Amino acid sequence: KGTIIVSGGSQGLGLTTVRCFLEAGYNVATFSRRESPAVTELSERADFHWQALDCTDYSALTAFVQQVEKRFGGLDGLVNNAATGVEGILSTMRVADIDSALDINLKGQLYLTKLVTAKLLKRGAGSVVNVSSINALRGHSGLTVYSATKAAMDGLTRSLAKELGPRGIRVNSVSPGYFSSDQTLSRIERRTPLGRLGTQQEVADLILYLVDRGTFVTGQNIAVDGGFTC
Amino acid sequence: KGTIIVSGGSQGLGLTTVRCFLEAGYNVATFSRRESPAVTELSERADFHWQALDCTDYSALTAFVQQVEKRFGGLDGLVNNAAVEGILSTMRVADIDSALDINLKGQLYLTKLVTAKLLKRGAGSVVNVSSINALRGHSGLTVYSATKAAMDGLTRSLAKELGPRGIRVNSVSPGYFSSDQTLSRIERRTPLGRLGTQQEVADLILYLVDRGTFVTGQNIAVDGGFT
Repeated sequence: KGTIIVSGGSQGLGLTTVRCFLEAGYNVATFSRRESPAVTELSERADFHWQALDCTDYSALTAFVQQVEKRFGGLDGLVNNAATGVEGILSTMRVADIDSALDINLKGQLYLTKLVTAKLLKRGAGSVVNVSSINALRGHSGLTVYSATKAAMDGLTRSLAKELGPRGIRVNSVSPGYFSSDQTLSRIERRTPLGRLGTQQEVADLILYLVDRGTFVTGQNIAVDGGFTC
Repeated sequence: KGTIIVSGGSQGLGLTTVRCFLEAGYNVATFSRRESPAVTELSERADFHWQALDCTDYSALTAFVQQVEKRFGGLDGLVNNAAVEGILSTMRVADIDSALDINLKGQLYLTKLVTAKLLKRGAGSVVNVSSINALRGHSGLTVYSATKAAMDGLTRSLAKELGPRGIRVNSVSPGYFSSDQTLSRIERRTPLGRLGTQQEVADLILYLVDRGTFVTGQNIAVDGGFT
């Protein structure tokens, strides 16, 4: 088994992904801007660890990665999940919102990836999963900048897979479609072949597979969107 | 008639693309960080404008797009061109930053400005020049591939957004082409077995701006069948 860092695990899909690595046998570390009732999990559910952190900061991520390595002695993988949304046509789009969007959604992820990748190269095995989006594959009006940042990570996946392959590390993307998280709903159900929203547990399941049993699979971008995109 | 802005077009593919648009009957406005000759073209082949400019400074792109819009009446298309080996574990945090700024935010800035001008006119054509690295995967081209593939996610998206206003948006992904070792592993790996020319890439670009009227949202490789 081993240890997995899941970025942005304090709520929503990240949290469901944390709660699924833990049941599966892995130690999990995670981080967010603010603490939620990860407080419960802090007591220990496969020994889990959580920290305040700002993902745009390199030396903070360095400390965090280091701590996670002291606490559990090892790293086996990374799930890049942390992303902030950006609705709005590019013409209404405030120039400063583009900058935050590149920093939160692309730069942090690349910083973390550089950090964890370093630890993965020591061990000589590991897997990375970048959680992306169907917007990175299809294109939706008003998600312009968000689509750029997601498709960027999907570009990183193919290239980084060629790079870390020879050192026994796999890298893949998971592109979730519409799932429930806390009445055009109808347009969605009708365009989805499976005719309903997905469940976080179904996305997390996909991720789990690609970390824990995806031995000859790398460079892939799999959509878990009830067929929405196909 | 018909004005195109082309990014970084003072040398290489940019510059080839520029001449190809002048020769085709378009007004072409371009920029770069530094001059180089081909200030020859200051006189104007088909009416030309060029200017030194830091593509990451939003004021500077604004002045450029305002001024050019005044010099030509309005804007019909944009060619996003402007453009780094190294493995992630060696890359310095600083090169991560400037690459993201130069190759990506610059491009978004310019896209935002020009797109507003294009909405005014009700028609037009954007072309993001990507790279076969945004499609396939090459080691040591991680951050470059990310920024290239970013501008393909944008294409698909902006196609959906600007489409109902008559602007079409497309990526061209060039493979290996002559640009001013004994790799022929690339000739063996290319069905046509020969590097491409800048003229060939620029030609597809011209087709997408000048006439592909029901083609949008695409990403086309000009790579000799390499991918």
